[PDB]
Amino acid sequence: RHDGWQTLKRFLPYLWPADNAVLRRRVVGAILMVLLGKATTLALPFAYKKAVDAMTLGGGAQPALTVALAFVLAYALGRFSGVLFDNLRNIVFERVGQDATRHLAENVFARLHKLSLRFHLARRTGEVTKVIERGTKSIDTMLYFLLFNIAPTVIELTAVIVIFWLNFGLGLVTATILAVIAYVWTTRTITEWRTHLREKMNRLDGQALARAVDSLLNYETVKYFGAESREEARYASAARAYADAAVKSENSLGLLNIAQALIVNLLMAGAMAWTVYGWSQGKLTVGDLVFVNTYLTQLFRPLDMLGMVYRTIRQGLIDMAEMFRLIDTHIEVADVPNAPALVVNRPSVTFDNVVFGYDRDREILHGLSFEVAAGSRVAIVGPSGAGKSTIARLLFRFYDPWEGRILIDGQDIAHVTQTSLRAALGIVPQDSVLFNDTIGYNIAYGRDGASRAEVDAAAKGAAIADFIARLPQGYDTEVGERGLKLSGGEKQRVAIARTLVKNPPILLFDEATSCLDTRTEQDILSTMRAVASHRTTISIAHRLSTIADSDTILVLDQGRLAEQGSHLDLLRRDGLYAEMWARQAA
Amino acid sequence: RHDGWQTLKRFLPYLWPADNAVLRRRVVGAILMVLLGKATTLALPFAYKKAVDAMTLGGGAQPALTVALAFVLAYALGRFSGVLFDNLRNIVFERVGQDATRHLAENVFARLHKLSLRFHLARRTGEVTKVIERGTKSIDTMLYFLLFNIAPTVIELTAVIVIFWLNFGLGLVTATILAVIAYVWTTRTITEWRTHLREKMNRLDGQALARAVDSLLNYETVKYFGAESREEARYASAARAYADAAVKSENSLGLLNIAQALIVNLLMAGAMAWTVYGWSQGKLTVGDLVFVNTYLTQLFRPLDMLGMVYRTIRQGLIDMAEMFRLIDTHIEVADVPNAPALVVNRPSVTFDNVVFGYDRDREILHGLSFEVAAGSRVAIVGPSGAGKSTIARLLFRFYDPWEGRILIDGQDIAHVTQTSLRAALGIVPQDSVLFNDTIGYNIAYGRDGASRAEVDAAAKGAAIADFIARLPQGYDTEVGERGLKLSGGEKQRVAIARTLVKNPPILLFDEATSCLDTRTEQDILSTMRAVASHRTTISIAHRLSTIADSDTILVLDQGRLAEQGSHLDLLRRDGLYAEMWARQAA
Ligand SMILES: Nc1ncnc2c1ncn2[C@@H]1O[C@H](COP(=O)(O)OP(=O)(O)O)[C@@H](O)[C@H]1O
Ligand SMILES: Nc1ncnc2c1ncn2[C@@H]1O[C@H](COP(=O)(O)OP(=O)(O)O)[C@@H](O)[C@H]1O
Ligand SMILES: [Mg+2]
Ligand SMILES: [Mg+2]
Repeated sequence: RHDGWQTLKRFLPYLWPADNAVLRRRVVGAILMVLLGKATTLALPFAYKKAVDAMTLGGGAQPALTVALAFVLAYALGRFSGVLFDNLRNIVFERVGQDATRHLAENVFARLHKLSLRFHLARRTGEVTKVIERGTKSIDTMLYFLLFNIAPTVIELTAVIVIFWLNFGLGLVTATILAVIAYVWTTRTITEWRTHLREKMNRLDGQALARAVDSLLNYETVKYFGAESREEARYASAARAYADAAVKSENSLGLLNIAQALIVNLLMAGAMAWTVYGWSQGKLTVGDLVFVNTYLTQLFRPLDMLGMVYRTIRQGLIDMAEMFRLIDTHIEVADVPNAPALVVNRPSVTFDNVVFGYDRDREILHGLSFEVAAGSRVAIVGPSGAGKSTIARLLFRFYDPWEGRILIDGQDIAHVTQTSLRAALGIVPQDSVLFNDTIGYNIAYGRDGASRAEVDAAAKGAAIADFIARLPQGYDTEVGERGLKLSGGEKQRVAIARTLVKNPPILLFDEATSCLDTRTEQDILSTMRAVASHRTTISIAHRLSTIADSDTILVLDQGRLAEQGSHLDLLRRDGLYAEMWARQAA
Repeated sequence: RHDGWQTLKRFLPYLWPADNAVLRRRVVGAILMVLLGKATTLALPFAYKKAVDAMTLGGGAQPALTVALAFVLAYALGRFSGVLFDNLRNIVFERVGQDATRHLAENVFARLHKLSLRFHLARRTGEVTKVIERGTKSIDTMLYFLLFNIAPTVIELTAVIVIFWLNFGLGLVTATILAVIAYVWTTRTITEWRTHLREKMNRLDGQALARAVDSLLNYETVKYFGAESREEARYASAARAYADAAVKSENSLGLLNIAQALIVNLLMAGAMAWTVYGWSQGKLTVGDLVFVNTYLTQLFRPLDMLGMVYRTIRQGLIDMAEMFRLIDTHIEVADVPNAPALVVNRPSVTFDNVVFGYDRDREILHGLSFEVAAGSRVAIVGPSGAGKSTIARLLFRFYDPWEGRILIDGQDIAHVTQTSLRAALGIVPQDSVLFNDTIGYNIAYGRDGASRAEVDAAAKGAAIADFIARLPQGYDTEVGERGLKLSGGEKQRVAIARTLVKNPPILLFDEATSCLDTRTEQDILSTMRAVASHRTTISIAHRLSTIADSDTILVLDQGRLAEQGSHLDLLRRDGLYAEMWARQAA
């Protein structure tokens, strides 16, 4: 049983790359700068003590000031050299720190892309925004505070213990040890209490800000129902709660600082009083008193932030463990063990006794079996909740069937590589998304090495090349958010051009026209009929009139195949498809 | 320059609430605690200097050991009392600070709700989240640093100048003043340079995080086209750019700290050398050396944060000026001074020669005039660019016509109060949004004092009460984002129930069923026909079959009224409406 250390040890390869010489040399130089700065900050109070002694004794300077002048100049130069070494170590190590955190983030990103519905379960705007906005900052803060506050403070504490032992290590060493122990214990307990209060304050702040954002984003609704006063009172109550929580949190912070100062000042009083008492017996000089003062101040100056340091290090460790846990996530999606590549020569589709559900307590597909001939035009229709979008998702193997299988060209898609499987399939879903880039990039996204000629051919096949030609920047016009806005038909056409760039043998149109206007619907339906020239096409449409010209139609009811056949045959059977068509006919 | 001064002058009423009591006593107590803490931190180095003097001389009315012990105990007690006074001032002032920031945020929110057009111009995704998350933070840090670091430092600097003059020579004062001036100047220049580099770093960080979020949110699309490697490389390039920018920023911070330490330690060397030189000539005592040391350290330790303080003060002033500008924003559509409340006795609608456009360079409504009789069921149809949603928006007076007007019950809507006008109108738009709360709240949002019984009646009239009854938590079920997800039909039903709770005499259905399924479409169309019992109803639909039963049909083309009449009459006319109906016949 062990954590924390384990986590830091897994992180250490990122800090210690063993692939970049320069970075290891920089880590060594940073440690050397740590040592130099600590040595200088320990040496300068000795210089101050010797200057004071020269002012109170005769020393080795005949005017006695020369030694004092030299030593006060040495004290000032030591302060400057300590700060210089600290900033030099920061400068040298910052590159290694940034590179380590960047590599960790890249690994987490690459693993996230491999997870496949670990997100479909949780894709809340708040969760995504919070995670992606916090991840790097938490680690940066934890790493910096740990490496450049705990280790330097530990080194300084050990060196101060040694020096304090050599020079009256009878009682002051015990006193400083007791003071450090009490300080750390009190800081830790009060910091845990303060972290509880801080979490409550942060929750209230998030609630108030979320209420404000929801109000401003729904301004149209507020005006529609005249709820300005109600929303104002709501936000005012939330802000009052947040203010009370913040007041209590800052009062707890004040108590923490008061206790810290009490401990520190008790140690200072004891040490200085004991030192001057020893001076009265002639044991020690006054420079020893100033020495003790400066040593204690230099020791406890980093510990002033100790509560914040502890809290931030804890949070960073938690978040780093979270990142490693995300990396150590099993991929339920595909087995693909030594899988051979899928070779689609005749693009047929087979559903063999497919039984599937999202959760074990509810069941969707009760043994659905059907055949889609290669090159045929097939439609998939059904009422709400029929599960045809689940058919679309299972064809791409977003899930694996519990009891059944899916075949492409007669080959089970569960036994082939995901790359070859998804390379043979193109899909245009109901809600098509555009990347935040130029139209040229959005169209070329279909294939990696996509050339300009292929992009032009796809824009021509999607009947959108003329629309792009009329744009001022042409293919370099940025679309999506923070860019040029496109109509729903334009988004669907860009998606069609993307899938054409991909050029897959099998195509799925999942309610492509479900939210377009009738003119645009007819235009893009003609475009889709044109694009279905030499491909196997499956059109999952809600409106039956849009797919009446299909080679065959599959009617789904309650997750099973109720009816199959051509439009005229299904109408003549006077069944479920005929009932739906009759309802929609007028 | 002077904008920050005007900003602080505008803020001062919030900090010092002239017309307000008790919080002013809190402010006075906080200032008194500031004064006590500064006095104690100035007094303790005198105790240290006198302790050193007692240790270096052999005289004194009382035993040198007694006086030395008393003075070191006084020094420790002064340190403790200074920290105690600082924490007490923080605790006392936190209430006033939180209340002032809350009142500022409330005023900004209230003024933001009283603006109509500027929302659409500023709807960027990062825009809203960034401003809402950052405004209060910026104000808080700037206020804290100003009131508790700069002003105490100014008091301490004046007191240190006075004490150095009274107890030391004109030259120590001259040197410390020149050093403070050089420190401030260097800090200012380097902090401006650092703010430039830091802004570049933040922009690159935002770009990298936005790329990561866009990749992860479009995971389905990335899998559709097998672009995992491309997305990884894009994120890696963005992260490398961000890492380089961060490295340069932290190197600039190191340079700033190096310059600050150089100035401070040059002043320290000069002052200490001058003090020991004056002591060697008998001008000053040896305790004066430690006195000067402690005074300079206590003065310049808070100035270590001067760069961050300056940057935060600048950002807070900018953001506060921006908030005050938001409060001092002119309303486009403002009420007339003595506007009477709208009295709807006969809910007719009249558009007389309405000419309107969003921008003066483009024009949408080319003098549209029409009459909607009270209690009648009217439909408004047209192509995608006809501009009928602009009719819907102008009915609610989101804008004012350029040349023309709109009447409700014979009264110009531009001459009545906005509240009564919008209270007399209810609207169900195509994309209805839910507030982040329970369904009971989402339905009761129609009216302020909406009861649970009114919610039940509205859910019954919207044919959604049974759907809510089958939910486990019933009306207390949280819906919308970060909650239970509802289908488009369910959201439209909740919106209809909301408008029913409002119970307005005039209803507008703006393409409410354009994205619903057929069974839900028929159910919600029957619901709309039912709820139109004693109300004037205007149904703006693109699909003619959904509004064929309307009393009359208004056909819009190119922003003008092309055809008017009933469904049968317009079909008989064989015009534009007949052409659209024939095209849709399918
Ligand atoms: N992420 C999910 N978690 C749980 N249940 C789901 C999820 N997605 C879909 N379902 C359920 O599975 C069913 C699948 O039907 P669906 O494919 O949506 O039909 P259609 O394609 O006609 O809308 C739906 O009724 C829905 O209730
Ligand atoms: N906020 C806006 N600023 C500028 N132009 C707009 C804005 N909103 C819409 N438009 C343009 O004005 C026209 C208004 O049409 P609209 O009434 O939205 O059509 P519909 O009634 O079919 O929704 C649209 O063609 C659109 O291009
Ligand atoms: Mg679907
Ligand atoms: Mg509209």
